[PDB]
Amino acid sequence: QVVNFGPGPAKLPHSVLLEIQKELLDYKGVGISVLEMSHRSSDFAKIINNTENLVRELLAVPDNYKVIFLQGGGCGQFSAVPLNLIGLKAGRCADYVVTGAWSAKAAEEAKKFGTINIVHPKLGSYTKIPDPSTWNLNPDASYVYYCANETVHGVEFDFIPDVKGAVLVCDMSSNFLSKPVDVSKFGVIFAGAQKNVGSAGVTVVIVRDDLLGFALRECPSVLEYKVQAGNSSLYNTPPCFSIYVMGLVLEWIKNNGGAAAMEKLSSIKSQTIYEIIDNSQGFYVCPVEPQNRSKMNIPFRIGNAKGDDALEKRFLDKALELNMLSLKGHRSVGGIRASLYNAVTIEDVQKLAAFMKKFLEMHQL
Amino acid sequence: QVVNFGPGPAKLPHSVLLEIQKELLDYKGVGISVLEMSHRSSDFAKIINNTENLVRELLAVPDNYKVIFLQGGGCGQFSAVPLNLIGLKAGRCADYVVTGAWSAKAAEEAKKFGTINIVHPKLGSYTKIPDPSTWNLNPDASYVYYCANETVHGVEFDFIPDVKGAVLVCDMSSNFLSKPVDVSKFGVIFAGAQKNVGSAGVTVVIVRDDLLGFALRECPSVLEYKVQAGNSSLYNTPPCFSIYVMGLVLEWIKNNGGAAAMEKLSSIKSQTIYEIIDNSQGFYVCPVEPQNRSKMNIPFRIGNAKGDDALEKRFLDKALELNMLSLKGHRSVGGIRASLYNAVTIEDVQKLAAFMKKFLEMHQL
Repeated sequence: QVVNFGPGPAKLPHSVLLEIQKELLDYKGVGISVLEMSHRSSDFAKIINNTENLVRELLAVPDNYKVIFLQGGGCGQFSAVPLNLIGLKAGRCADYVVTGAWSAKAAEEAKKFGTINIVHPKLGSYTKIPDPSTWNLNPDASYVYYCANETVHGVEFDFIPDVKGAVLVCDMSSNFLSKPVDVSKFGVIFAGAQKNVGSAGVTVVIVRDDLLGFALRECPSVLEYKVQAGNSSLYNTPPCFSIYVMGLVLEWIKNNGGAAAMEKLSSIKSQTIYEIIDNSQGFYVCPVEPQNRSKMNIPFRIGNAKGDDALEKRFLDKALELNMLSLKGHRSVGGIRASLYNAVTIEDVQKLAAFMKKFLEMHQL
Repeated sequence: QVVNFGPGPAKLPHSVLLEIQKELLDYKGVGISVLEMSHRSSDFAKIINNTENLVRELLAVPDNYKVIFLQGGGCGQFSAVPLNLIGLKAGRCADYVVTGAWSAKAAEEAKKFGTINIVHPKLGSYTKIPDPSTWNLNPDASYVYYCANETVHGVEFDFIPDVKGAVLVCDMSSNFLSKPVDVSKFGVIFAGAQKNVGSAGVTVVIVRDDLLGFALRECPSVLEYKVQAGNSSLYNTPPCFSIYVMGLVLEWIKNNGGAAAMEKLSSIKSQTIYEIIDNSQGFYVCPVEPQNRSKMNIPFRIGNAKGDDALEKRFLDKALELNMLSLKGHRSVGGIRASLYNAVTIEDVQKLAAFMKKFLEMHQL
């Protein structure tokens, strides 16, 4: 019955958790657990190769791109991206687009490795994507960074920005494989697996193969793109079980229609919630401009623009009573947040939709 | 019927794999998998705190020591230790003890962050520990680094070396919680979970609380001891499932007598194999001096000291027919290597003992 609206780590498909359970003591007959499996064995080589192929297949990754699986999460890439790329041009400058909490954290972290310049004026509220025409781009910048989907504020790019030919780095942790992606436009894409593509413990990084070999001296070898691509992500012991779980979710996505189907399913899901908000007559307020609304994370308030705390606690308390978990908004924003990642089914959103309507039908004045 | 002598990732207790399997879909009745569990939930807080408590209990870690769980494996700490500690003193020097392959790698990685002086002359063969009284120690070095147990060459410290008051850092990946440890004599202890206390994906680090706040600017935030100790290993998403698995293994060690019992069980196991080698009349050759022989990894050759390729293939071939996995020595050394970590039972070792005895009785000249 439990409906898991978790923001990350999130819900995994039930069929995947069933297979992990039944294979847990004897993976496909070899007689051991994946938790016991050597990363140098023929069996795990087949696991990590199939996981990489699915990333290339589902996203249509061109052959001039490496696909490596690192540790440290997305916040690790907040340091791995500058350590690997900020020396690409001698100036060691990088231009950053800050559309929410995770772009801000990444921009601040990069200040530890070079001079970071935010290309747009500071926004009073994380409610819109600054028009790319307003971007003040440095022609000598080593790269340009932006976050595809801001998990805390629900601001998402439905376009790949024009960065005047500079190398493009994109944080796609919260919408990875929720839609097709023109990988050819990017220099580095990274995404933590714990939102749309697996369990916590592994990060997928897609790097253009000529962007290796610019890493700083202080870059840890386990986080250097050049080192890990040359060892097929096996420079040291990889998160074997996380990569095994990730490949199963990737297989689940492929059986369900790939990135194209995920885009359609995430449209039906997000539209179901935005439809309640847009016709709520101010009872639900979503502050994001409609043309930048995320299809993965829908944060909103109850009552008014700043939110009525008394009504929102009653919403969450009744929501928890119905076994709908992790609907509380992020600590820094409060309010409500619904995360509708790939594993969240339509029936799961249909339960949330029915509850929001009955709650609105009981408290609108 | 599989006997798993893996070097890391290694064997987990059958009891632990059963509980992980039973609760994989509905952990302790909360309705979700740990793979789906949020790191901000009350449920995960119980897990990671109990995991931290068990490390403190089983090792008797003093209160002035932080216990943190990081990503990146042991090779991750090969960079995190210099980044966090090489700047204790302004010289940015560090003394390293190279007793095998893993201390050799850590010494080379540290050269990326400072001037590294290896305290002793090159050994020519990794068969002994250089005498600590002959160690050329730098009084202005920031710390002294050594690997307690060399997994590839089978050289293990049965003592804590006197570094004349320097901050002592130790790589205990391959013998962590195989014996009691006087933590007070160390500044930093770290260990990858996959060898003796769990599954790959998480690394435990024990740091004295006065050694924080010396990290270099280039240290990634997810690898900075101060940042991660201040957030109780929750600066970003931790390897939740790997920390969950480790807590069950630690609970298993506690139920089986703690570190004190692990030490004596490790003696029974290693003595069973080392005596077979010592009475083999040269049919089995272990080149490590007996006073430095590892109790965790026993590498040896068959036929003669340099190795009989024909006999070693049949040994590994017949061992595979009998479902004894991962007995092949490391790629860099060849020969045979038997890993006898905590979950490897005396019953497991007796199968290796009987087979080694029968192979000697059938090919000794």
